[PDB]
Amino acid sequence: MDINGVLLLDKPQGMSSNDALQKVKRIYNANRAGHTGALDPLATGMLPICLGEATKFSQYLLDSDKRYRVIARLGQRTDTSDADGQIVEERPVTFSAEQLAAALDTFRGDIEQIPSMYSALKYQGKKLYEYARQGIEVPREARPITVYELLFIRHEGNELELEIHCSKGTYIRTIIDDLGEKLGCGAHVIYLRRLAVSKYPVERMVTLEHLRELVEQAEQQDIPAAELLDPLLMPMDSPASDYPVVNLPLTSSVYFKNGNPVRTSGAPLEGLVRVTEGENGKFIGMGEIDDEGRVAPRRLVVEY
RNA sequence: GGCAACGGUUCGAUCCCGUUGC
Repeated sequence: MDINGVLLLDKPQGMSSNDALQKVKRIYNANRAGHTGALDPLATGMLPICLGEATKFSQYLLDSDKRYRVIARLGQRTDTSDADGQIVEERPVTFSAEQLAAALDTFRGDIEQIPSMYSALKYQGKKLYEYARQGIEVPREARPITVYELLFIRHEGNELELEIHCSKGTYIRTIIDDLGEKLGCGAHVIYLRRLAVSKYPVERMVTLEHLRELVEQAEQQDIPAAELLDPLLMPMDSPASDYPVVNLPLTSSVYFKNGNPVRTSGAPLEGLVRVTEGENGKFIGMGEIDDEGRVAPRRLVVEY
């Protein structure tokens, strides 16, 4: 009876996303757990953790939009593009308000970006950061990303604060590093927090410290930690909330769960769909409309 | 399940996800 669901963790500053994920996995005594998009050690914010069967649908969040609040230090460029790196260039901040306004605008909409060597992108079976730490640079192609919104928050002294809503795989550190160059003074990230992933309620986000306080409380009150921990989870199908839901009577789901495509009344002409059973509307997995217009099973939840 | 190659994700995921091979 493993736990299935999504925990919206507020990642602690300085901790790697994997380390945060593993601590949560242990707190929930889960058999399987994965996160839906890493945050740098320096960053904090929403790190969705899929537990149990929920990991099967992590791709929908890995590919979703995200929103960040960032503060850049102007006048200094670092090798990592953030405060955890080494300063490689230092120049005077001399741009004008008009120049800043123009530079920021070049990052709005559909743009292209060459990611930092300090990233988890793969190159011949190894992460780019592995080469970076060895003092080895490798060729990287520019990747298309979309900045849905970029809000200028403030420019005070050598600090520039922005809020960015972007598509999956967008490197804020690179937008900032690139911006620093366009501004003629260089820049690096000194503050970064992911405010949200997709449409998840920011109010459901919980800190690692709060999880530990609940574990402590459960012991204090002599009750299963699950009684206090499980209510914090979003449904295991929440990662696929964007897709239409199709319900099948139990007489049809039995074949569906055996790998057979099935016909149903309410079903879209195409695309992926969440599939539920009987009246209780139990989620049994993801399906997909095939040629015959049938709902074919794609990724199902284990039965038992 | 598992193993491997390759790719993903905002950087110290062997660990989560995807493609392919066994």
